[PDB]
Amino acid sequence: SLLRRPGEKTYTQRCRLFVGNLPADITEDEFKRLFAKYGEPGEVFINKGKGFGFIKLESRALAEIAKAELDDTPMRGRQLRVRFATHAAALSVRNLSPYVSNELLEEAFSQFGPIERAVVIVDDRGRSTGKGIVEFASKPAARKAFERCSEGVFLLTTTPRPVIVEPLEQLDDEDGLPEKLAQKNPMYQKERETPPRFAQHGTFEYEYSQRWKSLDEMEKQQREQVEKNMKDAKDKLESEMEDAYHEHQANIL
Amino acid sequence: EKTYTQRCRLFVGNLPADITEDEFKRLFAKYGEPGEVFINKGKGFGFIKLESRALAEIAKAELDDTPMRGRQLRVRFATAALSVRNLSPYVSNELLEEAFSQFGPIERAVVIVDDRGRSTGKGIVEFASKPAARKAFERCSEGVFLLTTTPRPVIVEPLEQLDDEDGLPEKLAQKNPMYQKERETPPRFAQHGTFEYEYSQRWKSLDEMEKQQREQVEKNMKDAKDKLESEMEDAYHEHQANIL
Ligand SMILES: [Zn+2]
Ligand SMILES: [Zn+2]
Repeated sequence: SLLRRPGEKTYTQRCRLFVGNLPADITEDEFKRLFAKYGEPGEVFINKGKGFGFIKLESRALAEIAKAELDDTPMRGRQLRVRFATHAAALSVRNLSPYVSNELLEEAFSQFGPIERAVVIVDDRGRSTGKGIVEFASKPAARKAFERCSEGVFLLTTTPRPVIVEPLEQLDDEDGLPEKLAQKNPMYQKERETPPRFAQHGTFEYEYSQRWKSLDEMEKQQREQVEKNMKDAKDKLESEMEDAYHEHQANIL
Repeated sequence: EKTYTQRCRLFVGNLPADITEDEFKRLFAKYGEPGEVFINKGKGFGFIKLESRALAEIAKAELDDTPMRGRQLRVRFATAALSVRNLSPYVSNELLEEAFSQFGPIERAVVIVDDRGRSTGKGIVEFASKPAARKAFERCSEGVFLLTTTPRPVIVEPLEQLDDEDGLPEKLAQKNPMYQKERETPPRFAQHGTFEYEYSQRWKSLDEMEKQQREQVEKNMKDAKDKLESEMEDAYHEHQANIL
């Protein structure tokens, strides 16, 4: 129903909402009427047996409004839980040149299948982190990109930097671990009997904790030394391979 | 929940050159009583706090990329947060908030969980200000901060703020000589027996070795950390235990 199309691509997986705690006797019509305010519905999936469903709306904006408006609202004695659906066809990409843009990444990955979005993750100064996200329309397109970039060498720019493609890690930093669930542990009462505190010089917990911190600091130093050791190995490889291939030199063979 | 917090604060860019404060407030009148408003006329952007997170989310979704006297507005949540790790599975969002509240007002505290709702042992604590966040960071770095009876020192680090929404648009890329050199060759799968393939395949082997070595460091130090409890229980003595 939107007069101006929000963009080139609509009803993407970033426009998909998860709705939990539906009533036992939900119907598709009732489910669609819940979202009627937010334009023409796209794909609808309802698990009537398990009390949840999915809907795609036309735009990310409409999904954000629906979530904000419908989350924690009553339906026949149940508070609806509305969340953005976790993306089923998303990949992490890393080892990106700093001169790879969102559009280059999308253009590149579009060869694997229809692509919804690609983004280069930037730091607080707008500089590339060398990492990105690619969101495909279909799981098979994501699987082909994952398999082909794993087996082969996919290059986006002049500098030979193979794109490293991994499953996108999707952890929950919205709901987290509420005290309602934590309390179900037997030893919870015993763990909370001592309040948050600074440990004091001379106590067992202070001495244990300072030694633990010293091992953690040693682990940090060793992990940094490994990165430095492997950077030197990668720079030595580059120099040896340039020489093997006579990169700065004409040679018939 | 608290009202008009830092998580209710919106950035609005691409304001008209002759924007007025009242014109700016009328933009957000739909969303009830405005909180603190500030306009940087210098650069054509403004900030407004709305009553709740839900209202700020709706305003951002309804006003972003809408026209205002010539240009399309850019509406973002305005961006004081700390990473926390070595959390025990007993730590809830509410315990994290209660514990870190002594350093200053908390915007959000959450324990990061997996899709089965199990603690990852990591969390995020967002304060209303960078000073309160620096204080909490300095105190927990220097000192031993404990949340529960079983001693596990909370390991606190500034959370680096990353952008996965706007990212790096082609229009904002600097077209300097490194851009020109990099863009000269297009996206491709390299061919066996070329320098770019053979080097890249050896690079991947080294990158895999680096991951395995990092994992071995983590496993060697996990063994050391686990042994420490028993070693400490055996070796601990009070300061007055052996005095002449
Ligand atoms: Zn002492
Ligand atoms: Zn080969």
